Formats: sequence, structure tokens, C-alpha cells
Amino acid sequence: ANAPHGGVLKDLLARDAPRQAELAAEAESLPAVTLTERQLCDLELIMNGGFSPLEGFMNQADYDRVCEDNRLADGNVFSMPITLDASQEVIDEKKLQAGSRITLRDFRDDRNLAILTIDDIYRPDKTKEAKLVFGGDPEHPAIVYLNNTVKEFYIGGKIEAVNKLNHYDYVALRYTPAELRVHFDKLGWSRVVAFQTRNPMHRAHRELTVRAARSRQANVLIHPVVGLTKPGDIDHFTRVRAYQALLPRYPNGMAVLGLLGLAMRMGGPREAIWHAIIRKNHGATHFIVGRDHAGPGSNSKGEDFYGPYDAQHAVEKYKDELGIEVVEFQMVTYLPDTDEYRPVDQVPAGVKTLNISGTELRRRLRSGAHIPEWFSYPEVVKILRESNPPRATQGFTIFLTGYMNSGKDAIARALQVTLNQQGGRSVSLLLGDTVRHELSSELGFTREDRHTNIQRIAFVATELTRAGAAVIAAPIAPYEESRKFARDAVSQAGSFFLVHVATPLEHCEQSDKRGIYAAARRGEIKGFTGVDDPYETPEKADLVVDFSKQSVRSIVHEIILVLESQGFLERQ
Amino acid sequence: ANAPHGGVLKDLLARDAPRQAELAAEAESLPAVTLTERQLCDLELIMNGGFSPLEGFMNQADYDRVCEDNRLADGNVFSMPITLDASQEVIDEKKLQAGSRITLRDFRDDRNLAILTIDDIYRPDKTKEAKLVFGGDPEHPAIVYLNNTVKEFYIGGKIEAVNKLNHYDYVALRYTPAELRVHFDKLGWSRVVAFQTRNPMHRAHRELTVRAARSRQANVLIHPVVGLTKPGDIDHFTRVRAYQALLPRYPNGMAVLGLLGLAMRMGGPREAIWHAIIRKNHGATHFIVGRDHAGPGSNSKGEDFYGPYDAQHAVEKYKDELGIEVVEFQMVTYLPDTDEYRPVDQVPAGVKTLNISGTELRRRLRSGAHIPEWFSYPEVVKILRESNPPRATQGFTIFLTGYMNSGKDAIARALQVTLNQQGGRSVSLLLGDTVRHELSSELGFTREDRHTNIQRIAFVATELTRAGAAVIAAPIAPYEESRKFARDAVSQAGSFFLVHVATPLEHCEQSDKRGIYAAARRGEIKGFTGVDDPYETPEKADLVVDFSKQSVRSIVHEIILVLESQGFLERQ
Amino acid sequence: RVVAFQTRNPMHRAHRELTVRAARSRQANVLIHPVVGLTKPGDIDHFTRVRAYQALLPRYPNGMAVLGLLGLAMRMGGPREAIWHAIIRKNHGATH
Ligand SMILES: Nc1ncnc2c1ncn2[C@@H]1O[C@H](COP(=O)(O)OS(=O)(=O)O)[C@@H](O)[C@H]1O
Ligand SMILES: Nc1ncnc2c1ncn2[C@@H]1O[C@H](COP(=O)(O)OS(=O)(=O)O)[C@@H](O)[C@H]1O
Ligand SMILES: Nc1ncnc2c1ncn2[C@@H]1O[C@H](COP(=O)(O)OS(=O)(=O)O)[C@@H](O)[C@H]1O
Ligand SMILES: Nc1ncnc2c1ncn2[C@@H]1O[C@H](COP(=O)(O)OS(=O)(=O)O)[C@@H](O)[C@H]1O
Repeated sequence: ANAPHGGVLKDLLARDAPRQAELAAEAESLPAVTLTERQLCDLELIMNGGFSPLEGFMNQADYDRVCEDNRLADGNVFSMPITLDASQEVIDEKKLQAGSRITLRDFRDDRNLAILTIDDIYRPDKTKEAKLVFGGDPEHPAIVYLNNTVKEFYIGGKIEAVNKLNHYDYVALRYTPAELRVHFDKLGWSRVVAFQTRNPMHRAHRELTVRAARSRQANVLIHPVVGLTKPGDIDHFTRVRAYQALLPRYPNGMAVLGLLGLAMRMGGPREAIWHAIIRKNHGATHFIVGRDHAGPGSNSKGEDFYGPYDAQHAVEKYKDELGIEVVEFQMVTYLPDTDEYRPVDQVPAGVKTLNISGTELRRRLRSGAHIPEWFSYPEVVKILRESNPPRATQGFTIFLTGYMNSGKDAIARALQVTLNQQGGRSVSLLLGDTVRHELSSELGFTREDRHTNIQRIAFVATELTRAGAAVIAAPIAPYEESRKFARDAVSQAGSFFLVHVATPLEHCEQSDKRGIYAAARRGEIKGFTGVDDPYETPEKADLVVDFSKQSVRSIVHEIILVLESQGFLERQ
Repeated sequence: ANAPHGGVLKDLLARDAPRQAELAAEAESLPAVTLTERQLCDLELIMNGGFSPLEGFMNQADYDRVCEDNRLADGNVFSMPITLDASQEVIDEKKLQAGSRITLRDFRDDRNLAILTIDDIYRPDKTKEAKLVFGGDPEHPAIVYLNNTVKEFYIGGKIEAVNKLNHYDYVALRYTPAELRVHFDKLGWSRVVAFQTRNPMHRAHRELTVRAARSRQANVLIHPVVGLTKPGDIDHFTRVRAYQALLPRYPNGMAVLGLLGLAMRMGGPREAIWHAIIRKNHGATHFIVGRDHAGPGSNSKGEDFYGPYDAQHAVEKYKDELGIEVVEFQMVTYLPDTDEYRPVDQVPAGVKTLNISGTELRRRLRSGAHIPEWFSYPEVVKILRESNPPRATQGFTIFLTGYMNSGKDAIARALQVTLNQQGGRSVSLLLGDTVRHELSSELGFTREDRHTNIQRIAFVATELTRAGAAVIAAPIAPYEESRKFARDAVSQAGSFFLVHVATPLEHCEQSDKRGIYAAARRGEIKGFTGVDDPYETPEKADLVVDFSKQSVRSIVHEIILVLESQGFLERQ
Repeated sequence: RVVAFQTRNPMHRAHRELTVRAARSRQANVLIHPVVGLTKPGDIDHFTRVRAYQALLPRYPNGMAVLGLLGLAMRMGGPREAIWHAIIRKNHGATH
């Protein structure tokens, strides 16, 4: 191990252990504030010493010296603002003011975690934070969070610990700075290189780590983030399973896997200084920083937020103040002819190098294509495939919208039979009327009530899509707002296709065998779509059909052809 | 081919083809009755001649001579009642009476299929039908349908054809008596043995068929039922897929697969006579009847509805009147030492016989265990496993019930994380409050409203279970009625587990940090479970736990152990 | 709407793609209509070819293609034979 940053490990949970009962009791009495997931990651690392010397959510004095000088008021280096935000309504409703004692509660199990004592309650310049800490790009994940999720005020204050967060996943692999230190001891280690990561580890990474181990004569701590990462990365359960598949590739007893409940910001260079501090608090003697450490890639105009290696420079600016040795690496690649990996600054400008990008990997994962062993070990690839299956087995939703009696309900049942013939997956059919009877029996037909209904279809459709089913829904869905809502939700889990059954109102009305359009026409049914209520025509549907000009059979054939072109009907 | 039963093939669709336009027009005007799925099977076979001489739903004259003499008023043999039932309310509302002309409509695509001209409208003695046609056992499928689904009155009458049903599955393998006949012709066939079936075909069945073909010097017609079959058999898409996998096992051009839209009743002996008639109408010169033909096995008290071979006797009783040659077979088995199959009565008492029962098969499918090639071909077994996966990949539902704030919500989230760690499937979490917000935002807390809510959970749970998900739901679910409803729905698709979080009301109330039990106590919240509304305690739950005596972590561990003992956590 | 595909050889991947492309573009069903009468002097016998076409069918989405044999005696007349083929397919009912 190594000494904590600042000299004292701020293990608030060990400090306040003797007062637990009392603190608990006192916590039942104060006004409680319930934490967001990101504040819960921060609170966990504060309470266990991970953010030493910090020992509570930053007050303005501390905050400002970081927002601009990468230091805490006490002078210690610290590059990342760690604050507890709240809205004016909560500040008032709870009567929060300096010197107040609030309880911080776990939204997951309602437990009282800590008691914070307010120093101040300031309103920060979200623009200067945006710009001074996370570069300035509005597309940057941290900045987007800063504006859309972070409330208006920051409540600074020291923390006293009531309970350690509960976690039900991987408890034996989670460690507090104190526990990890005791472990390095139990193992008899003295020099430990820590490896940060928010992705599955491939061949190249196994090499960085063994290289660092060999060069610094150190043991390896694979220390992945399991809290919050970049917006769309592979879930942590898949990643942990992947890190575990990799362990057997190191010589017996050389590496140890320990999980870090950090909530990354993707602050590139700053986040890198921050990471070094954290690993030092956890007891690592060395820490790897490679290409694009903690970087979130590039923005929409294709410009990338930080340059490669900038984070290595930043962590370098404080070589003398960060009490942990950084081990640098340049992009590592594969040399086919020699069958080896090395940093680019070691390949003779004439030698052949291979590399599979993020995009190429997703392409192969999606298509079922082979992924080279020089790239990633077999057991790892297997795990990745189990989580990101090919289109051949992914679920999807076919969303149908059109006037009542436009043929959308017959098209839906035929598509269902057709896909059951096709065979790949379980097919769930949600006909407008079925949804109305089974899920929305009590809603009405007001714009708000219809919107609610379509949201209900989307909630169900998303869970079925996530389980790999083929969901077929055919409600009227008059408003573009509900439809886009539907599409956004399902898209979180898989493909969503909007098929607009644009059969003309006259046709629909003239063939209604249930005299519903009739009753509407004689005012027995108020606000009926097409007669009273509107029908916002879909602007950019994936497919437009007409039961006036095409038959159920060929409309079905057209939908099938779309699923086919995108690989959903391939063989599993 | 062979001549229709009664001499004239009742191809109503071919008959009325010239009057299509007119009949169509007239159909738009009469009061329409919408057909159930079973009536649609019956209607399809009536209109195409499959039930020749019959040519409409049976009127009481025809009906009664069958209810008891296995003959139609015209004398011809016919052992199965084919009627169109309706309730008093429909008979009135539509003003149905003798001489009336009703339109019969397809509930699938709303199309107008036929026009029936009412002869009579009688109220049948469901107990005499039950007893004279389907033996008398109340557990018999047909009987259970007779009492729970069949309405109170039967409406007799001849039929005129407007449209042929539409089908989107396997249209090229579906055939009308007329098409089949033209096909036997095209192929140059003259003797045709037809094979009835509602199950995947194994080795034994390939042997019956080739034996009958060799003996009667005939070609083979594999003629499976694709309409309605016994309550829990393998769906017809999986079966057709399995029949198609089998074809290559016959010598080139010896067998033809054709599907029959029949709605079986599982009437053993009578159904057998009926099948002979149907196959005759379709043009088959011979028809196989083996052990337990059309039988639904045995009742609950273990007594089996019909005896083996009884159906062979009954079809024999009319050898002279059924114009098609029956080919009998005794149970066929496998002789290991010789590696051959033959009927039992041709097996010496000396010899050993291998056989895999229905139960042994489901046991192996459920466990992933190997299924011998002497029993069924590899491609067939493959298809069967795709449809009936091992417990290792089946979905399931964990249903939690207990008082508000009994810990069921925290248990639920922990179980979710736990199963995500575990890994096999997609996990959907439906917490009481989430369900209320996402699916029942408008319901209240009236016995009816809660019951509605639990049904809504069950609807969504069933669809997810069917797609192989692990569904975790934790609503209060105060009434046993709602719970049993939930259990019955999910069970249709997979396993359901009821976990009663029996945490005592006092404990729940005393730990409520949201002051909800408080507001209930000072009447601000009417009918709150435990304070006003009741909580019917679960009588036979799969697991009972108490957040007062056990912790979330071990409650979760107890659930996990249950899933494990039943094979759900095995490896896929 | 039926796109017909003429052929006197086994169908490989490339051909499976033409056909699905035409089907998608002309919003049509596929009629794999191979010659089984007389073909170029040394091509693969028709029994082997039919066997091959049959092995290919499962590669199209269920119910999208139909295999029908044509008893034609090709001449290998390039351009003229092409006009001829269009006529023949039209007589057989293909729309494309
Ligand atoms: N091919 C590579 N060559 C060198 N360093 C790399 C390479 N890939 C990743 N790294 C470095 O190894 C760690 C792996 O990072 P990632 O999990 O991809 O994302 S990060 O946000 O944690 O940096 C970081 O230190 C990163 O800079
Ligand atoms: N005011 C109404 N407008 C449209 N359909 C209605 C209305 N009142 C009842 N219905 C019936 O309810 C179904 C329409 O329901 P949905 O498709 O669920 O509509 S949506 O607006 O929410 O998309 C059809 O059976 C329709 O006949
Ligand atoms: N082992 C067997 N030996 C001989 N005939 C059999 C055997 N199993 C089933 N059969 C017969 O073959 C047909 C197929 O049987 P099933 O599809 O299981 O059930 S049935 O209800 O349609 O008859 C029927 O004639 C049946 O009695
Ligand atoms: N009368 C009530 N009884 C119980 N819970 C209620 C009542 N009114 C509101 N609630 C709230 O709604 C949830 C209980 O809802 P459910 O579990 O969905 O009830 S259930 O009986 O229909 O299963 C808890 O958040 C509870 O505080």
C-alpha cells in the first residue's frame, strides 16, 4: 500500500462506528433528503475515505478552489467538483439553512445513510463549471447532466456516517479503501499498479497490465468502475463477468479484481488526476493512464472533447503533489507478423498493425461475425455475445398507427401469425382493443388519456423487447407526441419500427361493420378520432401502407422484408 | 382419390362462386354473428366439403340423430355434433328466429364469410350430449368446453358461401378437399393412406406410415390437425416445422404433407368415425387408426376416458358404411436387439422393448437430457427443444405479497440485482408503486379496482414469462382471488412463485418513514390496507418470509435456493 | 406481383441476394424458375441442381419464394433468348 491523499484516510464509517446507535436515532428525527444515484456514488466514496481528504459534499470555499484551481481550500490537489444539489422547493419545504442537520437517505431501500451539517447553500455558475471543469462542449455528458439533472443549488457540508450503503451485487468483490489495504496486506503485496476501466478488457489491456507489472515490479489491481459510466456502455454485470473470465490469463496470484463504486464524469484530464487520488486512497502505489483516459470520445460535429494523451500531461503537471506513480502508455496495438502487442511508439512505421474499433466490434456482435483471438480472449467474447446478441435474436417492436378500422388490426394479427411461422421468437400481440381492455380499461379519450395509454403500451413493449420478443402493437395513436415517446422508450431496449396504416378515413368509415363511426356521426360518441378528435399524421414512419390499395398479405410481406433487410430474420 | 361421403362433395364455396358479388352485398345487410375459433374451424370444413354431406350447422333433426344414433337425418353416418351456439341475449338483440338470414363473421379480420338460413333455434340437453357423445366424464376436454364455453342454444341451418377464411400461415400446405383431390391427380396417385395427428411425429410414426404404404400399396398423406387440438399440446407451428423435418426420411415422392383446419374434440371412438369421413371427403382411399386414436388420455382419478383400440372397434362397427379402408395398428415399439419397430402383438413374450413415454420426453426436454435417436430423428428433437426449453432458459415470475412497507419492495430490488448477477435472462422489475404509476395510474383502492390492477400485472407478467424473462412483481395483492388469477395466467406460460412477505403489521407501521400509515390512522386516507381495507392472508404460498426475523439478503437467498432446486439456475 | 428468376446453374449466395433485392424493390414474391429441359452442353445435371435449389429455399423468409421447374430447351441465344424468356415467364404469370 501507500499513504492516503492528505495523510489521513477519511474513513467516516470507521470514525463514527462507535456512535452508530446514537447517530441512527438522531437521524430518524431530522429532515431527510433522498439522494439521486450519482449523489449516492459520491456519498459512498466520501464516507469510506475514497475521496480523502474530502469528508463531505463540497462547500463553496472548497468548490471554488476546484472549479478553478484544482485544489481544495486546504491546498491539496483535487480536480473534480463533488457537490450535493437541491432545488429551491426542497430548501424551503425542509427549511434548510446554514448549521442545519439533514439526513441523507438511500432511495433504493430507504435506509438512513449519513447526517450532513450544512456549511452553506450556494447557487453555482453552471456555465463556469461546464467550461472550467469539463471543457465547454454542451454535448459533453457531464455538462448535459449539469444542466438537465443537477438542480439549482449546491448544499456544502461535512458528513457523519450512519450506515454503509447496501449492495446486493458482487459483495465479495467490492472493497473499501480500508478493506483493500487490509487485503494487499493479507496478500503480502507492497507495490500495486491499479488499472481503471469502464469497458470489457481485451487482449491489449491484459498486455498493458502485465507490462506495467513487469516494469514497475508490481502486482495488478484490476479496479473497474461499477457505479456510473459513459451513457451507453456495456452494463456492469456483463463487464464484471468479462473481467472474471480474464483473470485466469494472468499467472497465478498476480492480479486481484476489486470493484469501485465511482460515478465517472468522463472529465478526461481532470478525471484522471481525480482517479490517481482515488487509487492512492485505496492503497495502490502506481496507476495507469493510457490513451484517452476518462475521455468520452468526440462530439456531433466530430470534434473530440480532449486530445489523446492530454490526461497524461495533466496528471504530469502534478507529478510532485500526487503521491502515486503514474505509468503511461501510448495506444497499444497488435503486430500480426510477430504476433505481439506494443505501444505504437515501437512499431517501425513500416510494420503491419491490426486493430478492431468500437464500431467494428458492435458490427460483428450485431451480425454474429467472428471476432479474432488476437483481439480478445474467447471466454470474453462469449460473454459479450450473450449480452449484445445478433439481430437474429434481438427483440423488436412493430408499432402500427392509423384510423380506427384502417386495417391495422387485421394487419397486426396476420403479422403475428406470419412471425410465428417464421419462428425465431415469442410474439406478443397488443391490438388496440386488447390494450384498452387489458391495460387501459379505465382511461378515456382526452389528449392526456390517450397519451397515457400509449405510454403504457411503450412500457410493456420495452420490457418485452428487452427479453427478445417480437412485439406487435396497433393502437390508433393519434398524437405524434405519444408515438415519439413510444419510440424513445423501446429504442432503449431494441429496434422500434413505425408502420403508418394510412388507409383513408372515407374507406375506414364506409367499411365499419360495427356502426361505431355511425354512432360518432350521430353524436352518440363524443370526440371520436377522425370525426371530432384529430389524427396527427405521421411525418417520418419507417413504412407507409394502405389497406385501400394493398392487401393484408402484401402489407405483411412489406413489413417482413424490412425486418429481413436489417438481419432480424437471419438464422440463430 | 375416392368418392365423397354421401356421393356429393358439399363444396359450398365452389357452388356459390358465381353468386359471390351478390351474396357479399346481401351479407352487408343482415344482422351478423361473430364466430368463435372453434366455430370458425367447423365453418371452414363445412363450406369446403370436408364435412360432406353436411352443409350447414346442424339443426335439431340432424343433431338428435347424431346425439344418439351416429347418423344424420338422411341416414348417412356422422358421429360428431357440429353446431353453432348462441346465448339468449344474442338471439333477442339480433331478433333471430326461424327463416332468418344471419351473416357469419371472422373475428380475426372482420370478413363476412357465409350467410346461414335458420331452420330452428333449440336448447340442447348438455348432459345427454356430454354423456352420449363424449363418454360422460366432467374432466373430458369436450365436456368442459360444452359447459364453460358453448352457449345455451344451438342455431341450425344451411349455409351459403360468401368468402373462404383467410390464413396467413402455411398457405401452400393448406388444402381444400377439392385442391387435395386435384393434387393427388397431378401427382398421379390412386391409393392414398392418410395419417391423422396432433403431435410431433417420431420414429414410430414414420414406421406406421411406411408400413401402411407398403401393405396397402399406397402413397402417404401426412394430414395433421392445425385448427384446435388437446388443451396443452405443442403449438401447430412447431409441429408443422417438425413434420417438415421428417419428410426427407421417406423415399423421394412417397409422402405429401397437407394441413387440416380441424377443431378436434378428443372424442376418441366417435372422433375416429368422424375422421374417416373427413379424410374420405379429402380423397383418401385409406385411413390409419392406431392405439388411442383421438383420445385425451386419463382423468384425474387416473381412469382413462376410452380404452386403447376402442376407436378401432367403433370405426369397425361401420366398416360397410364408411367408404374408406381403415388401416389398424397396435402400439408400435422399438426392439433394441434387432433395431426395428413393430406392433406389440407381434412381439414374443421373450423380447425386450424400448419406449420413451410422454412424461419421460417432457422430463428430458425440461432438463436438457439426451433423447435417443432410435426414438426420434435429430432434426425433430432439435425443433422440440427450441419450443420447450430446459428450466435453465424458461422464464418465471416471482410474485410478492405483503402489507405496504413489509419489506417486499426492498426484497424485490435485491432479488433483481441478484438475478442480474446470476446472469441467465432479462429481469423485469414491477414494484407495487411502479405498476401503479406505469400501468394503473387511474385505478383506486376498491376491491374491484385492486383486483383489476393485479390482473394487469398478471397480463404483463405472462407475456414476459413467455419470452423467457424473470419477472419480479411486488404489489400488496390483498385478496386471494386476484392472486390465484395471477397464478393461473402466468402458469399458462411458465412457472409462478408466490412469496408471502409475512412481516407483521405492527412492524410495518412502526417503520413507515413516509407517514402514510400515519395519515391512514388519522383518516386522511380511506380504506388503507391493514387500517381499513382487509388483507386476505395467503394460505398456500411457495415461500413465507418475515422482514422482522430475516434480512433482505437471506430472504433473497431463500428464494434463490428455490429457483435452484427446480433447475432454473442450471447452465444454458 | 411475382419476379421470376431464370437459371441453369446451382444458385449461390450472390443469386439469393439478387432475388431478395428484386423482391424488396419491386415489392414482389419470388419464383425461382429453373430450366430442367435442355441447357448448355456441360452444366450440372438438373437433378443435382434441383436438389441445390431445394437446399436454398430455407434461406428466404418463410413463404417468400416458390420453386417451379420449367421444361424449356435453352438455345443459349443471349439477347434473343432473353426476349423469349420474358415472354415465357409472362405466359406463366410472372409480373416481373
Ligand atoms: N488500446 C489502448 N492502449 C493504451 N491505453 C489504453 C488502450 N485502451 C484503453 N487504454 C487505457 O486503459 C484504461 C482503459 O480505459 P477504458 O475502460 O477504455 O475507458 S476509461 O474511461 O476508463 O479510460 C484507461 O487508462 C485508458 O486510457
Ligand atoms: N373517442 C374515441 N376515439 C377513438 N376510438 C374510440 C373512442 N371511444 C372509443 N373508441 C374505441 O376504442 C378503441 C380506440 O382505442 P385506442 O387505439 O387505444 O386509441 S388511442 O387514441 O388511445 O390510440 C377502438 O375500439 C375504438 O373503437
Ligand atoms: N405408438 C403408436 N403406434 C401406433 N399408432 C399410434 C401410436 N401413437 C399414435 N398412434 C396413432 O397415430 C395417429 C397419431 O396419434 P396422435 O397424433 O398422438 O393422437 S391423435 O389424437 O391425433 O390420434 C392416431 O391414429 C394414433 O392413434
Ligand atoms: N387505500 C390504500 N391501501 C393501500 N395502499 C394504498 C392505498 N392508497 C394508496 N396506497 C399506496 O399505493 C401502494 C399500494 O398499492 P398496490 O400495492 O398497487 O395495491 S394493490 O392492492 O392494488 O396491490 C403503496 O404506495 C400505498 O402507499
